[PDB]
Amino acid sequence: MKVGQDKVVTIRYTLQVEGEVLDQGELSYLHGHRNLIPGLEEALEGREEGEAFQAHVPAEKAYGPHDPEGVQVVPLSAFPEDAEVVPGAQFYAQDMEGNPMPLTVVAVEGEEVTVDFNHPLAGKDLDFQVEVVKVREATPEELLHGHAHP
Ligand SMILES: C=CC[C@@H]1/C=C(\C)C[C@H](C)C[C@H](OC)[C@H]2O[C@@](O)(C(=O)C(=O)N3CCCC[C@H]3C(=O)O[C@H](/C(C)=C/[C@@H]3CC[C@@H](O)[C@H](OC)C3)[C@H](C)[C@@H](O)CC1=O)[C@H](C)C[C@@H]2OC
Ligand SMILES: [Cl-]
Ligand SMILES: [Mg+2]
Ligand SMILES: [Mg+2]
Ligand SMILES: [Mg+2]
Repeated sequence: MKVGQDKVVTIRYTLQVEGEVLDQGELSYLHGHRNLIPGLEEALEGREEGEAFQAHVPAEKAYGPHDPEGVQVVPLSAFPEDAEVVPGAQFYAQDMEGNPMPLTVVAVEGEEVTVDFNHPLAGKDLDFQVEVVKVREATPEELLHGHAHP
């Protein structure tokens, strides 16, 4: 069975960015419902069960470009009372509506912390080694819920 719309697809993958392995695992996902980054989904379309391949996904088809508006300066007093506020530290946060807006610390100067609200992989090209392990039809329950089930 080939990867396509409304198939549940099981893949084994390794993610590398700029020569460094960032993640590895196995995933089952519902194909064609914006559940995967667009570029990888495009690369998987039409693949047969058992196929293995490499996929270089440009930032634009992955987590998008780095938005300069995402880099902001916030007061140090906004951070958890006894947290370590240093470059690379991550904190969850939300916007003025309530949508998830996690951040990464870029730099600290006195009581001012420069943070980045961009996705950590924004602007990065992603390299995947991928194996298609299984392809099956989605169940009605999966189609109604919009994602794969165990
Ligand atoms: C609770 C339910 C949520 C569910 C949560 C998890 C299973 C927990 C687990 C830690 C998530 C991922 O672990 C599998 C982990 O995988 C990465 O490490 C990774 O290697 C990656 O990039 N992958 C995974 C392998 C397929 C390609 C890509 C992906 O497409 O992943 C998909 C993805 C993020 C798609 C977004 C969806 C929103 C779109 O807007 C965006 O479009 C840009 C693309 C994953 C599979 C989602 O469908 C499933 C979820 O997120 C990300 C670097 C970080 C990501 O952690 C956050
Ligand atoms: Cl899914
Ligand atoms: Mg069909
Ligand atoms: Mg097989
Ligand atoms: Mg100032």
